[PDB]
Amino acid sequence: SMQEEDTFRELRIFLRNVTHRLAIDKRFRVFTKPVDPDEVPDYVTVIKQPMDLSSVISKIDLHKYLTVKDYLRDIDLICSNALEYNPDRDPGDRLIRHRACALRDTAYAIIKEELDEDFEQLCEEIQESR
Ligand SMILES: CC(=O)c1csc(NC(=O)[C@@H](C)[NH3+])n1
Ligand SMILES: [Cl-]
Repeated sequence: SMQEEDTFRELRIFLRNVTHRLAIDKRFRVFTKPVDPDEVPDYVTVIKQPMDLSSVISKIDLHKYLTVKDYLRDIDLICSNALEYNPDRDPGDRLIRHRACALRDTAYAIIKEELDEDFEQLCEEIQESR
């Protein structure tokens, strides 16, 4: 229905706003673009499902997210990929892991404060009906 399309449009506006706030945070720069194979050739082979904030924006605009739960799965993937790719004790790896956890924690905190639970429930019920 048109009311349901309005609901998903509001969801997309909300998700673009959250994503923009993450993307402008200097700590999260490493997560804003796909990994360049010229700089890191072994990435594309170790990480089977890459994800980054630019790809998240593209997915919002392609209407790939019908709930915040599905968006958070991709935030979780950005973080889990970073932990997997940077598992060593060396400070470069530890810095990226700390930033990855901060990205995840920040996204969840914004959503806890700003997502209305009944709005998310409505999205989930529309999604389940299709
Ligand atoms: C997106 C991501 O997790 C990423 C990009 S480079 C990197 N790791 C390093 O640069 C190590 C070698 N210090 N991780
Ligand atoms: Cl840096």
